[PDB]
Amino acid sequence: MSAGKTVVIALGGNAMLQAKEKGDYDTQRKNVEIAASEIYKIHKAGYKVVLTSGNGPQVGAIKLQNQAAAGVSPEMPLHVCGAMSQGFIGYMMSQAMDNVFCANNEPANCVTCVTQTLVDPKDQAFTNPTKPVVVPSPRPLEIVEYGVIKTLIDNNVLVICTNGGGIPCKRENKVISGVDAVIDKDLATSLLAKTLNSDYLMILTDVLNACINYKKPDERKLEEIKLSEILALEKDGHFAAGSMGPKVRAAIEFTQATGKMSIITSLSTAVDALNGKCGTRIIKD
Amino acid sequence: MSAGKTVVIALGGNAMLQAKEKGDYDTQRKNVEIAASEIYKIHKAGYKVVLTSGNGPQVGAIKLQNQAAAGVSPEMPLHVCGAMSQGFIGYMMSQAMDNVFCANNEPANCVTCVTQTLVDPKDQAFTNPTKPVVVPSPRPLEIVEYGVIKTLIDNNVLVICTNGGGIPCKRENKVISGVDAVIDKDLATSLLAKTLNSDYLMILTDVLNACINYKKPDERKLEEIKLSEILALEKDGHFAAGSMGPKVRAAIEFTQATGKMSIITSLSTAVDALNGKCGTRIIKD
Ligand SMILES: Nc1ncnc2c1ncn2[C@@H]1O[C@H](COP(=O)(O)OP(=O)(O)NP(=O)(O)O)[C@@H](O)[C@H]1O
Ligand SMILES: Nc1ncnc2c1ncn2[C@@H]1O[C@H](COP(=O)(O)OP(=O)(O)NP(=O)(O)O)[C@@H](O)[C@H]1O
Repeated sequence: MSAGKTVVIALGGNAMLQAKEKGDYDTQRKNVEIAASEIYKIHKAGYKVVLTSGNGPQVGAIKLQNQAAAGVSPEMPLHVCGAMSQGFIGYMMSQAMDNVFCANNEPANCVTCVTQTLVDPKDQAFTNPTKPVVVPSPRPLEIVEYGVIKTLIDNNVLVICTNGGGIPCKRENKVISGVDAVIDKDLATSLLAKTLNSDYLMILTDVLNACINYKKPDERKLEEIKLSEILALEKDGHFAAGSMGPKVRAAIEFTQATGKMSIITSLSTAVDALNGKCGTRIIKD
Repeated sequence: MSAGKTVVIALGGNAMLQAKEKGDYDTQRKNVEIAASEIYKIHKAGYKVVLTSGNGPQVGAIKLQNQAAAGVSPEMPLHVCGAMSQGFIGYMMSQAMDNVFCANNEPANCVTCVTQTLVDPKDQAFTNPTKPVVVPSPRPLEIVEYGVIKTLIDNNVLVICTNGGGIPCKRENKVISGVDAVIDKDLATSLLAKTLNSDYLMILTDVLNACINYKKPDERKLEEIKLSEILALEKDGHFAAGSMGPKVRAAIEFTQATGKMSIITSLSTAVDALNGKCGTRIIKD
């Protein structure tokens, strides 16, 4: 209801695929349902929820489909593939969230918004690509649908958006047009959440704590931790540029900007980390 | 713009494709641009708008790729293809819409919602496919996201949804799951329009008017017609079940339920029909 604080939640790969699980519909559905049970608890606890996710495996599969049917069907550019993946992913999360609602005798009240994320065309990353092949991962500037998203949470709708970090776009002399690229879903969710001026940013992943000296002897799992300690641990290089790196960067940005707690944890214990009982919680300088 | 009347607008195939055009992204993009101009005028005129469309060619192209690559990537079902066509199409309309707002120096305020539509899973169509090769077309019973759509127009947001008629679904024992149909985009929009209790239902196509004796020596283009008169015209069988039939069905039902007017016109004379100056306009007795 209306009284509730807002928490912005970024699901990871494990909301749809477990390690070595294959990309079929029913397998992914089962994962989302499970994933939706954890989320419902957060909404039941009285929190206002905005859901986000990644789309890597899903958009890759679509792009896999568009390339291998090229002779029988026109081949869509990456950014459009991104788009079909939002309908796909959105659909699933929409459906599952409604089903967990009804299961609890609460009338369904959530939706999925196609989302476009503007990026700077003059981004360095256009000129030094990454993961497949070869493709930019530019910083998110703006969530184009931000305004409607705020309207929806101001009305206590459970909003699902930015799945995959948003459809990458640019605006040049008043024209938005899609670009061929990908955006880190976590940076994108930091972006939304600070604009929303949210009360929390949660990044949900498969590990229950960020660590330093990760997979190593003197390993240490981060718990509740101050902004300055994590800023220092980051330049120390503890976080991997392809996994944990963006997340911490995501959490650090949002906490720096709003003073509000950001959280990294297992999808399986989301509510506990909110209640203070575990997970890496970055708090305020 | 909290003062404007509401018009539910159902776009047709030509929002994205002209006679014998190729299902590629740029060919459909620029078609959508053209529709977006027409729509903007309506919005500029002061009306609240809900935007709908069909998806046949697009879901078809998607359903096509999923089989052409069923040996590289896993093959998705019909309703998930639907959810993919929705992301993609909604993407195009979203971006085009936003671009035309910017071109008029007006701040963007538009959204595409992923949409589900409940149907009875033992509808007669699951016993005799019969929609254009002939396929099913079950009767739409519920737009799941109705509540959020309602909310979104109450806030004067320009809402795009039920693209392609909505992802076909059904709800057994508190569980919504996807069926493998396609819904008539016009019936579905009639449902929404009358649930929203809109001031207008408008179905935009590639002909200026519904006719009787179509393409036949004594062809009468219908203009402004009371509901009783068009009921009796329909029963006689002037409206081919492939094309105009369900459009008139949709108009009739909407007007029978609300007493407000429905419309069938060409996409580019939409504002004129609203100004009473043309097009088939069905009204109450
Ligand atoms: N310093 C670290 N602490 C904890 N885990 C780490 C660290 N560095 C790398 N990792 C790994 O990062 C993994 C989680 O990130 P990741 O593989 O990207 O999953 P995800 O982000 O939830 N999915 P997705 O959003 O689809 O990319 C963990 O399983 C760890 O294996
Ligand atoms: N009695 C009739 N009067 C006028 N047009 C008719 C009639 N009967 C059939 N038609 C045709 O129906 C066509 C419109 O419907 P249709 O061909 O299905 O396109 P659409 O419904 O606008 N697209 P979509 O949203 O993808 O289903 C017109 O172009 C007419 O050629």
